[PDB]
Amino acid sequence: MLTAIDYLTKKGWKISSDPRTYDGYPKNYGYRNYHENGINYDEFCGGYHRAFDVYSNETNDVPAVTSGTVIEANDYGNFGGTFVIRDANDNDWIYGHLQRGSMRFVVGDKVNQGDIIGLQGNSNYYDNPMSVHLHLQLRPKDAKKDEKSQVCSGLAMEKYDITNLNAKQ
Ligand SMILES: [Zn+2]
Repeated sequence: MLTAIDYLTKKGWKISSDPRTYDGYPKNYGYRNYHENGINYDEFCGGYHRAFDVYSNETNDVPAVTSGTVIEANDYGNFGGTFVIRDANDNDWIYGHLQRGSMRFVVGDKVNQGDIIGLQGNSNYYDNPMSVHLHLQLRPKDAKKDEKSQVCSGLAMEKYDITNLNAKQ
């Protein structure tokens, strides 16, 4: 089985936040409660971070980890510069904190796995201090449309096979 994480670490990306390391795992998935220096980073999600933060020193091109359709390409989304791909399973890959104005696609575009979709960055809603990284989250198909479920819902990416989600578009 190949995960989006396996895909990224083979290309030299490294993991800054890994829900398999949070206390209680596999229980209480994504419970992170990351706060420092007066910023509570998981405040909006009641401390939950159902997602992987990864980063690269080598380059800043962010590759699409699966193929699919662009459904959100927002410079000022909830994760700063927010880019979302819906894959063949109709789950939504959230790419967050991209350099605003770096997105290479618009809503409706088709994307092949590995296509460069934007640049790694540190943009966020309130424009607070943040380290340059990619936030990658797999929002499920059955995510409620209410805002907290569009931002905080998340599948366990480490259990999600992408071996067959790379079809040519
Ligand atoms: Zn994150």
